[PDB]
Amino acid sequence: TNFAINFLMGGVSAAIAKTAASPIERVKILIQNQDEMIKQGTLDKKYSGIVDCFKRTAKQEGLISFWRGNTANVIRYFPTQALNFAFKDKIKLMFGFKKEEGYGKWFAGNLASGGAAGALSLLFVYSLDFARTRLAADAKSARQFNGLTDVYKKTLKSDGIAGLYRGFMPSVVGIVVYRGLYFGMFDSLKFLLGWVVTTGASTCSYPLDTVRRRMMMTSGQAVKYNGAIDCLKKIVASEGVGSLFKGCGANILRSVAGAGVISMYDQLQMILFGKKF
Ligand SMILES: C=C1[C@@H]2CC[C@H]3[C@]4(C)C[C@H](O[C@@H]5O[C@H](CO)[C@@H](OS(=O)(=O)O)[C@H](OS(=O)(=O)O)[C@H]5OC(=O)CC(C)C)CC(C(=O)O)(C(=O)O)[C@H]4CC[C@]3(C2)[C@H]1O
Repeated sequence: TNFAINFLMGGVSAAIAKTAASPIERVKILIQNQDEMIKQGTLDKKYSGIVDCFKRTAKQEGLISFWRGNTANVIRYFPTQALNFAFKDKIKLMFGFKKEEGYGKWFAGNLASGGAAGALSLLFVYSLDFARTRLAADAKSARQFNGLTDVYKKTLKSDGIAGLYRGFMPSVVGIVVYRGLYFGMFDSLKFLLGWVVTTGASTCSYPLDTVRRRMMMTSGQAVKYNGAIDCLKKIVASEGVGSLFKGCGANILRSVAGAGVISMYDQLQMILFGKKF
């Protein structure tokens, strides 16, 4: 019975952790993909910053709208953990070398394991991230999407199954790069430095995330990029390199907020239950 309750309570912890940081997350998504919104006509004028995004979004839509799409983040836990509880340890020993043998082999092992497991999860999961991004992106001025199922329906009707999986490759590569830089920077520096490593890894692997999400944005529209590389080149050529880093600061804010609320809830969990879930 221990596993069922552990699964449910882990679900609760993750749900609260993500829900608490949901507004700044949606702000991140809005600032990141604003140009696509401008092309689609969803947005009127570009966001001046985080504060401006907060003010405009709150004024036009309201307070609860800051949690738009969060349901996907809440549901996403269950299939993710189910696949990880079943395959992650198996995949780790599949590509894994002992750290005592060598570092060049072990590191590659981590890259392969993380990449394969991440891709395997995204094979079932990516739809929810897509729906999350799209639901966070469409803003009332008449909303583009009515809900989650509406996103699924209309995306399938317009683009098919391909539309649900926009930016899969740069997401996998993004996971690999983020992982490698995380473990590299962390092992090079050897509990505050962990947040520094996370911030660095997220910031350095951020352009791939931007490309991914904007590729998600191109879904359903008449015009789309000819791949992740074409997307990257077009973005850099049209808006500049810095445009690849839109929403990165808000992402960091999301990181510190998430850290805060997960710490607090972990303490409450400590008081109530013997151990954290
Ligand atoms: C291109 C990018 C940027 C860089 C890579 C990813 C993540 C950071 C990649 C990150 O990827 C996580 O990286 C962690 C640190 O190595 C790793 O932890 S560890 O194994 O214990 O070491 C997690 O593996 S897991 O098996 O425990 O669960 C892994 O999550 C997944 O593999 C779940 C997949 C469904 C993604 C997950 C995630 C996160 O912010 O945490 C998430 O899905 O929320 C991504 C956000 C989106 C981007 C941002 C993707 O757009």
